[PDB]
Parts: sequence; structure tokens; C-alpha cells
Amino acid sequence: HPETLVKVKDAEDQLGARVGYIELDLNSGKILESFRPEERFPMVSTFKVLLCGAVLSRVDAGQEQLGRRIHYSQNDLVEYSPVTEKHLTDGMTVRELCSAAITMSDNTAANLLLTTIGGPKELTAFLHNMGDHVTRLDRWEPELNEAIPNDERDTTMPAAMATTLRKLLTGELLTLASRQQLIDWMEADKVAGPLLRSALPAGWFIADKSGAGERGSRGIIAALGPDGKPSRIVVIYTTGSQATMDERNRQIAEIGASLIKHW
Ligand SMILES: [K+]
Repeated sequence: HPETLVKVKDAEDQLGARVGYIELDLNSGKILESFRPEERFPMVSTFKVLLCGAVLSRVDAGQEQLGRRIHYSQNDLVEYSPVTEKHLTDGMTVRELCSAAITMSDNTAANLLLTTIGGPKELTAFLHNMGDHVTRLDRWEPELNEAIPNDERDTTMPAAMATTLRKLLTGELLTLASRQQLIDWMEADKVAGPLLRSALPAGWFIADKSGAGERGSRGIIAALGPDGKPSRIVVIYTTGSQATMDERNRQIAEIGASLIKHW
């Protein structure tokens, strides 16, 4: 509803920065509302859902096993690795790494998983192959969060990310087992509390993934709906703001409040 675009524009005014937005019907794939649908924004940690989708695709194809153990060392640890820093000597399974990357946004977990699938080049190939001709991953953690103005590396377009998320969660790309595992990891998301979840009515379902990067970059992708069942996908990105993390979070939450109000 345009009343939600009012809030998106309010966010641009408050943040002094571009905000990209998509509200997509999960069933039909129809875009219900949008703002800067085809402009590029850094994906920041939201790319981790796409990463684990590629991992699950390989599991479906018999090229990977969720229970396979990956060993790593201090040489592999990058900043903010809450889970991987505790398992240096135990190693972690593919399943444990995806859980850490998505639910805890563990950065080393993401890099380890990227290596298993062939790196940014292969994630990009996977995306192009499933119909997303614009989303691209070029670097690894932490450089992929640089958000240099006008840089197309490691970016997506709101409309593309929305339709890609719909395909991964409800399309035929992944098996039913893998589709469900991916959304379950997203429903257990532990670090997106100040965003859409803060405006979600009691009883509603939400499976999401948020991210933050340099130069004010922030983003969230989500499947949400009433009665504990998802029925729409929401994608929100912003980059360039000099505002505090709390201010960026408040603006995103307000957009969420409005789309819930006009559902
Ligand atoms: K556009």
C-alpha cells in the first residue's frame, strides 16, 4: 500500500540515504509494492541465505553432505565468529556451519562454506543459473561489506533478491527437505531482533536474515505472515547513511510496522 511507501520515503529523509524496498506475494510472486526495485545495494550478510541455498543444492545433488566435518584453524578465523571460534579443535559440520552463518551471522562459517561451493564465482553462477541475472558475490568476509559508493561488487537489486528468496523457499530449486531446512535456519535467526521482528504481532511467523556493513549498509530479507505461516516476502536495503545503528534499525522497523498495518 502506498502508505508504506510514505514510511520508506520518511526513512530516506531521516537517514539521508537511499532505501530499497520490495513487498512480494509469496504465492504468486507478484510485486505488491516497491521503491528503487532495480537499484543496487550491498547484500552484506543477507548473502548468507543464498550461500546456504547453494550448499543445500549441492546436498540435493549428492555433491555435499550436511554431516560432513570441516576442519579449520586460526589462519581461517575472521572478525566476529562467535561459533567457529569455539570449535577450532572440534571442527564443524556443514549443517552446523550453515546454522552458524545464518542464525548467528558467523563470518568464518560463511567463508568456510564459500570454499566448499567454489567461492563467490560459483555462488554467482548458481544465482544466474536459477534466474537471478543481477545478484553477484565477488569477495569474502569481511571485504564483501565494504559498500564503496557506486561499486557493484557484492550487490543485489531489491526485486531480484525478493524473487530469488521466493524461489529458494518455495520454488522447485531445492528439495522439500532442503527448502524446509533453509527456512528453519532463517526462523531461528538470532541477530535481527531490532528489525522486522520488533514490529511483528504476536502469533505471526517470520524467517529472516539481516546484515550490516561499512558506510551505513544495512539490509534484511524475510518471509512473514499471520497465523504462523509465511505469505509475503519483504526485502529492505539501505546504504550510505551516517546515522547510528539504532536509527537505521528504527527506520527499518517503522517500514515493517506500516506494511503490517496495511496488510
Ligand atoms: K529501480
